[PDB]
Amino acid sequence: KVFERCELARTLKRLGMDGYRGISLANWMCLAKWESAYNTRATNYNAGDRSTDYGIFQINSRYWCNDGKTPGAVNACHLSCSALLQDNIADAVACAKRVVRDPQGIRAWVAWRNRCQNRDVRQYVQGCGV
Repeated sequence: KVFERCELARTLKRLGMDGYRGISLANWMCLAKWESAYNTRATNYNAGDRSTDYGIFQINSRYWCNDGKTPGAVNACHLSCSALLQDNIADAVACAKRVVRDPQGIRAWVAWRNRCQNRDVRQYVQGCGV
């Protein structure tokens, strides 16, 4: 599923993402936009370390989910990576929450640092009613 902007903003809000661990909804929207263009089916194989990034937040299989094919990987969200490819983003959100509970917080995603950190992200939630 490819979400439309405000649809996703409200979906994330209903799931408890607004201000989760101090992260605003606009920050989450900026992350999803640059990671997958709001596409729950997005996937990216990293030939270098044999890991794969899954879903709307492009969560990596080396540390966060299990796909059974990443060498020496762990599964911190304790989810099959398949759960990160569903149209319903509840599981993906639970995992994204797990990621940010760690030291780096939202900075875990290099994309957020590259295109969301110290940026004006107002536009992501404007007019969405969140």
